[PDB]
Amino acid sequence: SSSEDKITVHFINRDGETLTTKGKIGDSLLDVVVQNNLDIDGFGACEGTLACSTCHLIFEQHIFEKLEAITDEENDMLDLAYGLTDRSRLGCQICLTKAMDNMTVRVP
Ligand code: FES
Repeated sequence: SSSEDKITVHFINRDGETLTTKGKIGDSLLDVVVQNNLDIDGFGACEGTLACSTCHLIFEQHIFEKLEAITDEENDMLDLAYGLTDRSRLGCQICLTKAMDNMTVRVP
């Protein structure tokens, strides 16, 4: 008698594993991971304020193209990203969307 929302998010460890964490259209990257005890030692640190450059993640196909755009500043911080794929960018921002229902990501 109020409301309820929660999506599913998957994170492929840099080792090749796969973590499962449910977000919630409106949440905020990092928080979810941090909420999962961040099982990806290396993820963002600065909270996503652009002062760590230890973030950057890979988005699932058809997902990255859905994700919102980014500025030039963040674009720079998205450079540090390793093996910048065709769907890799700096995360720890924006909020989950219905287009993220079971969104899979990878940790390069
Ligand atoms: S969390 Fe430090 S820039 Fe993304």
